[PDB]
Amino acid sequence: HGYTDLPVSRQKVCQNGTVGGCGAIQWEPQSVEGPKGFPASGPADGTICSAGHGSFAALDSPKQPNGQAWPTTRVNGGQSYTFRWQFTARHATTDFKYYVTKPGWNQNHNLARSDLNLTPFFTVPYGGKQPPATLSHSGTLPSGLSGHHVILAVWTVHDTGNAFYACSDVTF
Amino acid sequence: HGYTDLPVSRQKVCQNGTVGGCGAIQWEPQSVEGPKGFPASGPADGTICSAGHGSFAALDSPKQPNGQAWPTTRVNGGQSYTFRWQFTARHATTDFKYYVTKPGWNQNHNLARSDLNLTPFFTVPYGGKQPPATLSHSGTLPSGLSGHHVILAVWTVHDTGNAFYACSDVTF
Ligand SMILES: [Cu+2]
Ligand SMILES: [Cu+2]
Ligand SMILES: [Cu+2]
Repeated sequence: HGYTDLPVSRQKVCQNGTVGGCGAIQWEPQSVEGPKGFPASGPADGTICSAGHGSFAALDSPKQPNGQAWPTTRVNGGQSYTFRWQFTARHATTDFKYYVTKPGWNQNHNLARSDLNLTPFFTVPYGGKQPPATLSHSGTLPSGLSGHHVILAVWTVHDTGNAFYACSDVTF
Repeated sequence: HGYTDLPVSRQKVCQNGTVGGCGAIQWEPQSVEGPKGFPASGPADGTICSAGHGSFAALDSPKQPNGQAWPTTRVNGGQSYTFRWQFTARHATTDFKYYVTKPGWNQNHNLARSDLNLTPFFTVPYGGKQPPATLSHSGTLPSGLSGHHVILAVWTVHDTGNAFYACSDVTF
């Protein structure tokens, strides 16, 4: 159980007071768990950011619950960046993978595989080890992007069929 | 790292003073480690009880180093028995399997697959968990046997290619 707080994920902006109206997620931003094996398996298109949980469907919407744009973290393409997770349960881990949207992605529907560059821009094989409660690691942000984009962080848990999914809105 | 002390294994009778002349094993009865996947893979025939270690070859001999019979533990066929391991390192574990020799096995050469009933008489799937430093579990001894037999205990370590092998001489 955990989420990304750098770049801050939708579940965390719902918990932290930045976005109102998100429903159940606001009490448990750590809980966005779904099947592993993205993109071949894992949550269905349009339910990626909620990991398939109907109770967390606000996270999949292209807008925050009030219809305004999601808040974004400003980032610089091609620059190193600290990606950070906060965990409430530090499970043995297979890997962390980070994906970005493609130029021209559909910003007006729920995020889907067709919006994403499905080769991760940053991968951390983790060898079955247990992360610290706050894990910070450096990766290089993708180049060639401008404007609103989504970074999808996927944490795959060792000796399970599960992964945690965290969509973060960024501006390149 | 570990060995069986019930029924007492060859490496432990070498360490405990019961059998002299065994070489390096007497200082490290916990160390009889070889490839997993017995019987299809694992130590070669004639090196099973040493797990393939030339330095522990005394364990594979049909006699103790002085040429006398190995000491044996008297057991009753068809009766429940406490099998016990002592560990010096409590690794995450896949399983424990226990095998017995067949009637008419070749008592005059180094133990081989052809001497063994290769369906274990007792198996403990362990789910990747770490055993306690002393693990005792109950299994039913095979029936239909008399005289000198060998019980082979195999401890397979999770997320490795390795297992620990321990041959014990018994009398049915
Ligand atoms: Cu968890
Ligand atoms: Cu494991
Ligand atoms: Cu060990």
